[PDB]
Amino acid sequence: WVPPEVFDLVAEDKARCMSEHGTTQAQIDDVNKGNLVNEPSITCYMYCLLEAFSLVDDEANVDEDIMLGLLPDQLQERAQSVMGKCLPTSGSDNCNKIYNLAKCVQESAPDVWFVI
Ligand SMILES: CCCCNS(=O)(=O)c1ccccc1
Ligand code: NA
Repeated sequence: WVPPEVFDLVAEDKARCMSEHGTTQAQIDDVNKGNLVNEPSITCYMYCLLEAFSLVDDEANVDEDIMLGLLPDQLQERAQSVMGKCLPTSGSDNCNKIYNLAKCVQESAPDVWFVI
């Protein structure tokens, strides 16, 4: 659902976050297919990108309002519902916190969790 202009807003942060964490595009594609394991190279990537867009703070607490605001009108009710179930985050560290949220959201609504 991401609009095509988001993709250059994000390009520099994407390149940075992939390089910092050893993330591959293949791993990003996998998350988008609904497959996600608790591997730091992908989970720290997701944390990295959320932070980049100011959607999480230094302990992976989620700014849900800022998050919903980046979603299409048609997705927001469902997204707000799932965030109701899946927040607040919890986990062993910032990456694991986002792993657990990604899993939660994917289990429960699997049109909401896209990873750029
Ligand atoms: C739902 C977020 C999961 C990780 N997504 S994202 O950060 O790549 C992103 C997606 C859409 C808008 C902004 C950031
Ligand atoms: Na890894």
